Amino acid sequence: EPPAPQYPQRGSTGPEVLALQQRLMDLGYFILKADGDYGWATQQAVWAFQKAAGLYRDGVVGPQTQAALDAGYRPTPRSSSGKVVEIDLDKQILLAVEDGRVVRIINASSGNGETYEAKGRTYRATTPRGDFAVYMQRDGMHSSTLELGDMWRPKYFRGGYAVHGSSSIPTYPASHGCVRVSNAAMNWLWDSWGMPIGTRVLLY
Ligand SMILES: [Cl-]
Ligand SMILES: [Cl-]
Ligand SMILES: [Cl-]
Ligand SMILES: [Cl-]
Repeated sequence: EPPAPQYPQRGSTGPEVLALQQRLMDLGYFILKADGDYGWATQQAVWAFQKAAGLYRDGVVGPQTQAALDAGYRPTPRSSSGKVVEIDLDKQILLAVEDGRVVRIINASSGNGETYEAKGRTYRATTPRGDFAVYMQRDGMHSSTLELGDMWRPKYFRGGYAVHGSSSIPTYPASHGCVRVSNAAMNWLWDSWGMPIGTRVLLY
C-alpha cells in the first residue's frame, strides 16, 4: 500500500523536483530557480532536456529521463569558435554556444511547415536552414509580418525571421517560421549572455 515513486512532472512539488531543477541548472538547461515547484519555467527546461536527449517529450521524468539526467546529457554544438546561436530544428532547441562549448540549452519552437495566408498571399511556414547573423533587433513587444501574435524582444537573422520570446513554446514546431523561446530565456540572451548585432545564428 506504500505509494510508488514520484516521477517529477508539471504540478509536482518536493525534494525530487528541487533536485531535478538543480541538475538541469548545473547541466546548462535554462532555468532560473530551484525551488521545488514544477511550474511553467521548469517545464520549459524539462522539455529542452528531453528534446536534447532524444526522449519522448512528455515532461514526465521517468526512468529513462532520469538515466539521461544521471548521464549528464548535453548536446554537442557544431561551431568551434566564438559566440554562436545554434538552432537544432530536429530537436527543437536553441543552443547559446561560446568557443565550441554549450553555455545554455533553451527550449524552442520553429515553423510548422504548413501553409498560411497573409496580406492576401499563401506562404509556407518553413524556418530556413543555414548560416545567418543577427542584423536588427527590436527591444520590446512587436508585431510580425510572419507570425500572428506579437514577439518579445526579437532578434532578426533573415528578413522577418527572428528569435523571440513567446507565450507558448510547445514540444512540436508551432510557428509560421520564427524561432520562439520563453520571455525569460530571451531576456537572458539579451541582458546576461549578450547576443549583439552581428552574432552568428546557425540553423540545421
Ligand atoms: Cl503547475
Ligand atoms: Cl517552475
Ligand atoms: Cl516526442
Ligand atoms: Cl522517462
